[PDB]
Amino acid sequence: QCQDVVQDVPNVDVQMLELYDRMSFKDIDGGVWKQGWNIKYDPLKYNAHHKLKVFVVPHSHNDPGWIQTFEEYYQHDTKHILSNALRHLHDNPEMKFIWAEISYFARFYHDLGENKKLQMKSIVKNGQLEFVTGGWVMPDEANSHWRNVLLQLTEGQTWLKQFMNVTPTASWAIDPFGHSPTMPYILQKSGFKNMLIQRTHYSVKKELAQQRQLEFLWRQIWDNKGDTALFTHMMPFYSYDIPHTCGPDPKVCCQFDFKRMGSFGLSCPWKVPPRTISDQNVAARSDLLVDQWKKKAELYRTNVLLIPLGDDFRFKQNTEWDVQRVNYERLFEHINSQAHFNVQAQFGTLQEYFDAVHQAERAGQAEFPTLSGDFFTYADRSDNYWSGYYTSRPYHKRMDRVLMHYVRAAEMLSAWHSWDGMARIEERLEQARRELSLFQHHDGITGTAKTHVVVDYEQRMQEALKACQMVMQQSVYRLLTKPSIYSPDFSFSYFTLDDSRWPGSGVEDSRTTIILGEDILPSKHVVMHNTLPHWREQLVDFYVSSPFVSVTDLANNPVEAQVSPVWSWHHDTLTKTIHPQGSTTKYRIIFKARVPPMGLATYVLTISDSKPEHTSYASNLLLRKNPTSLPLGQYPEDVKFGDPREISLRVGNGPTLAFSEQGLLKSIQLTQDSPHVPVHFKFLKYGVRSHGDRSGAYLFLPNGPASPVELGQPVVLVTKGKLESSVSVGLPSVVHQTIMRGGAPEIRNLVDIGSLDNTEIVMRLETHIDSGDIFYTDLNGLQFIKRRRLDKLPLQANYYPIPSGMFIEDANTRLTLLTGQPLGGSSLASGELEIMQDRRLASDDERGLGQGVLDNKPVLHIYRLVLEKVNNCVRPSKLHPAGYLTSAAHKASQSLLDPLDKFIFAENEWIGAQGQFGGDHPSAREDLDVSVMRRLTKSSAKTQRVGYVLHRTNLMQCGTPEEHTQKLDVCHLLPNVARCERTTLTFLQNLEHLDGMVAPEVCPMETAAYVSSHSS
Ligand SMILES: CC(C)(C)c1ccc(C(=O)C[C@H]2CC[C@@H](O)[C@@H]3[C@H](O)[C@H](O)CN23)cc1
Ligand SMILES: *[C@@H]1O[C@H](CO)[C@@H](O)[C@H](O)[C@H]1NC(C)=O
Ligand SMILES: [Zn+2]
Repeated sequence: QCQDVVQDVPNVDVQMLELYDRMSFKDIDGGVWKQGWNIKYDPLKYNAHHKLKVFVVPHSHNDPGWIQTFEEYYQHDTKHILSNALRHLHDNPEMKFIWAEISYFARFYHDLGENKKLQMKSIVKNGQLEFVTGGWVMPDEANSHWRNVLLQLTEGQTWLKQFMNVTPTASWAIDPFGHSPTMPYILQKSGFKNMLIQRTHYSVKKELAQQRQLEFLWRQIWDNKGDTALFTHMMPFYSYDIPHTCGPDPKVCCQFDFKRMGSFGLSCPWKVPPRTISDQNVAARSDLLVDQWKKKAELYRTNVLLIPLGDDFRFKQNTEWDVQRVNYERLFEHINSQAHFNVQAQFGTLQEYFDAVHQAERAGQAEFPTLSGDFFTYADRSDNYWSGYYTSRPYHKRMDRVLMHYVRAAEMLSAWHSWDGMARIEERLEQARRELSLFQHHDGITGTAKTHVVVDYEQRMQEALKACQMVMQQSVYRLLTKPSIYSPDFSFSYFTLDDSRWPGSGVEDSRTTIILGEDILPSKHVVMHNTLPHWREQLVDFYVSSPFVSVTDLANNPVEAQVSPVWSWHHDTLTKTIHPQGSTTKYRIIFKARVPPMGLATYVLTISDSKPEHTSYASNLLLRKNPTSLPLGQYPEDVKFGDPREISLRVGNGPTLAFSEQGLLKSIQLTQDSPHVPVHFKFLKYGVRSHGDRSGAYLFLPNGPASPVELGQPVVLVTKGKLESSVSVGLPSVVHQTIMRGGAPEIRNLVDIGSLDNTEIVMRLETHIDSGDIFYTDLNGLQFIKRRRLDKLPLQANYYPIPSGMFIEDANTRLTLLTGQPLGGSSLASGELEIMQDRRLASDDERGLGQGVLDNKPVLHIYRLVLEKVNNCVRPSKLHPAGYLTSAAHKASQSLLDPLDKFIFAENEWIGAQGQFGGDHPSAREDLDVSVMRRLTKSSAKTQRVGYVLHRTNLMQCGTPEEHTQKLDVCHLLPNVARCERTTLTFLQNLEHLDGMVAPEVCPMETAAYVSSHSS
């Protein structure tokens, strides 16, 4: 049945880790093709019976924000490009154009008058204007979570199906900074047949070009059979611009960019301008151009050649459409009429190219190689590796993951019911999906936009978060109120969300205190939501106005709780120390919530005059020389003081952690009898070069290995409780916290790089683990890929995206660091892991941004740190390119990305309150997730439809007996099911009508989508 993703090493023609191991990466001057060689061809290769078919594909690369905001670019550029495309294509039936970014197209189309909408539909229907990919954006592939890549793809394609009646099956990704196999994974499961990529390391382009392996069947690294394969075309040259798309010599190709003759303010840096094509020069101009084409064709296996014709925000003015079209028409008429060239050239679309390639393949003229792996870390030239943007603007990288989860929770919570249009549910969800989707752009989440554009993305995401909160809290109120009592005001806040980790303590004072008192309000209901499809327990905390608070479930059963102080860290500009202050009127109450699969659970917080039976109080110990008092109001335990010293902590039966006198982890002891394993946290700094190329938003160009941050004698705070303990230390630029709840610790860093120009702050772990040169990092939160550190490459080349986790291991021991935000990282020596926290760069790095990164703001980064024995685990063989998490590490990642949601009832009394929702939902096996639950129909539809995306990961077998769990059939989650269909991941095409209306569970590493239809 299911493929084995662990024990069968796929046999592929090109495996990128193996290729990397072999390649020398020499950066030699190749001639006019600076990073290649002087291409030679046999003029006799093409003849009357075997012609070269050339497709010139006009395009315009439109960024949804970069140097201008989305709306600024729309007003200044994109609306004119689309208006003039409509006119020019209408009037010139053989002209063609491709379009990628549906965020822009949807904005444009909705503003068109009906006559023009109809004209637009006609040029799409007739194949002149073709959508490529059809996502809301052209996303980053490094930092983006797969769930959000799918979200934005679905947003654009759903719009295209509704308004344009088309669904692209070819993808175009010319600008993201390196490429991920997560893209073909999602695309192939969304109906695609072909994809195109561009930004891959120049040494990779050279190597693959030499072997004619630039077109390949790209399969996943674990896929033995090849069912995940997607045909992929990699472009061969340095850029997608016209100089780098006609052939290997940009001095020649630039002369065929007819916008560069002067009047448009553009020119050719190779110092030979374009000249207007005429009868007196067409033969000569054609001989130069066809020669470039035939050289390019040498790099590929068929007689069908792709020639993109475009650049950033091109095809804006009428005069530009004319100058490109008329000159190319003259070239085509000459070339096609002169038999000696043996060429047939025309304007075409991307799909037309791929269709012709596969026709050639089926005619037996070519066979294509198979490939697995990724295309990180990209370098466009010399030692300029683009690993900086794995970290740039980390506040917004963290915000991405928070909004990811809020969109999921809002769509899921509201899916259970049909809503009246007056509730504005669909409206708020569309807004939230679109703002999160926009941020997936390769200048959004990447942190590579101008300051004011970053602010625009942030404002949009803030509005999206508020939209999600509104939908979530309306849904909770409906799900947990007696039906005959429920009386909604769709504008009212029945609950407010409480989020302990966003924006975070020390970032924003955003959380509401639950105010209780004998003379105001004795008690408060709170509700937790669990978006995961299994029963889950998690500690939750709330701020309360008294320490004398106890917790009950709605059956009035006492729940054990812990109260701790509210501690805030302050950079004391008088004493020049960083030290914690405690509140004398707010306290934290902490208790274990237990919540059904995809469900809700209600608890009550009640005040009393004195210490409640079932609530304990943490001790607090402040370690510093020169302490001063720390009063805590009614908090019943006095703060203790001491000189800095090593300390050890253990919560529950979990690990025992030892810390240095500077408050940093030094060892983990898994069990009572077991060893104290060395695991040391350290903070270091990278700088910037004083000569040569400077680091900026894209590039990481360190001035050598990192240097330790000088710590001084930092203040350390130890809080010890029955349920939760922690060690926090105020370091320069980082308040570092290790939190213990009885399992793997949680690490939080409040990172404020302040005014430290030209500094990158890294967090490193040093261990004994004999990892050598191997480490593992994830791709888009979907899969873990084996990395090999290569000393033949510079330090920055060995940095990779850490979108959600990384690990090192030897025969016996593994250390895994899971993240709540994408950041850059590496393992630069055996036994180490490191991950960048923030970077502040004074200089521009010459990729068009025109500024450094000087807009840093405090960010709360979150992690889980999992030390495990793996000697008993069934792991892939030494040649397998993948790795897999254990159950504990996977659950730890879920605790970061999809925590319980917390709701505080706003009013004094909740009439008709219920204790639970979802107690009857199946508790699915731990490796299965309902990644998406989305109602697809509005309330007017007689047949309601609900869509589910189901993802099964693969966890290592390590000898923990499996306990029986329940089968999850998503098609029966809502009553009155009438049909169940397997669909593409975007929900746009029905693939299978399912027997018995039962949606089968998926195989390890597979993702499927199902839609259930309901008659009532
Ligand atoms: C002229 C010079 C300053 C030397 C320059 C060099 C390279 C680039 C890009 O690669 C820009 C690429 C690559 C980086 C990316 O941020 C941008 C935008 O998305 C836009 O679509 C083009 N993208 C730009 C300028
Ligand atoms: C939409 O596309 C399909 C496939 O070509 C076609 O059968 C259908 O009639 C089109 N719908 C409209 C309204 O043109
Ligand atoms: Zn771009």
